[PDB]
Amino acid sequence: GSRARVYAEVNSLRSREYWDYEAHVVSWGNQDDYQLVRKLGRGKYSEVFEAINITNNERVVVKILKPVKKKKIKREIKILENLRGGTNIIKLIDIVKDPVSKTPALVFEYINNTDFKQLYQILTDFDIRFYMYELLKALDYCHSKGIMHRDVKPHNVMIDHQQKKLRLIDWGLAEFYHPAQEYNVRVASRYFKGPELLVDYQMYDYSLDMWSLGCMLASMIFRREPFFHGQDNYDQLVRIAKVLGTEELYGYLKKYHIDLDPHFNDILGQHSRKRWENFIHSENRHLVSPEALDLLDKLLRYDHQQRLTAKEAMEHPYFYPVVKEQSQ
Ligand SMILES: O=C(O)c1ccc2c(c1)nc(Nc1cccc(Cl)c1)c1ccncc12
Repeated sequence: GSRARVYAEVNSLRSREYWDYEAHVVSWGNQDDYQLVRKLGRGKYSEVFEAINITNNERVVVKILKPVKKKKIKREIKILENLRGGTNIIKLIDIVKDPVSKTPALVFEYINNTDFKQLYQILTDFDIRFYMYELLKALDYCHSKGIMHRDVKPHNVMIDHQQKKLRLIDWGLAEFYHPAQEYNVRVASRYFKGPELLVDYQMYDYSLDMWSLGCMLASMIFRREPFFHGQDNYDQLVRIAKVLGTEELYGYLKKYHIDLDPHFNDILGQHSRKRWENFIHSENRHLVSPEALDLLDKLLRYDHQQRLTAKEAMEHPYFYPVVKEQSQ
């Protein structure tokens, strides 16, 4: 069966308490330190507020977890503990609960985010390299800690374009990687789902995050956001196959012995692999380079095992201007 090319054994080489999140004992702060100011949004199992820490006047974010899916809550809490101090990972400030109802909430640092719909249309070539490099730092960190994020997408990549600060947020779908474990494919947003998820291949790994990152890179350099805009999960794979090719898809399925849902037979058609240069036009030309296209081609590949790791991506020549500037 398939295995990650990197960090495959990191969890088995650590103490069981590192990854056995169900056994984790939470340390609780003081709920009354935090005053809710404004609702930011709502997820399926949580709601997020801007708040003020009344002890230091500082703005924070409070994520109230409800439904209280107790196992999912300990998983997110333990993953955040394991990732503490990691580069560009959202900082968890506190964990509190209502003393009477016991409903728990997470408290995070506040990032003055620029909405990606507006931001992605005005980034320069250097900006794209810079922010992608910062995102890769967070992914290399979490993968090296034995954790897959599983929900990489613009909404979960918060960018303060004034201070040039990036944070990878929302670790509620993240999971520990264990070799040969079969994982639920109902993760990630439709537009960022790797082909392994779309064909119901459960033995995936950290490389799922690199497909999602490649999707973001494509949307930034080409200015089509989202880059692969399927109408549903079936159409999502069709949109991918029109670019990467159908014979190439079948070769990937054959390599990993993946069964293809027969509903695909009537919708996939026959499509050659396309050159990434086909997406260049006058409005995005200044953002595209041989280096960008080479990197993108090494990320948006069917074969999850052949995609660049986060570390390998950071070493790519596309990031040399960032590396050279982070040393001047
Ligand atoms: O879940 C986390 O880890 C998490 C952690 C931090 C933030 C967050 C979610 N969501 C934010 N905003 C937001 C905007 C729209 C909808 C929703 Cl649900 C949330 C936000 C804003 C500013 N600073 C930090 C955060």
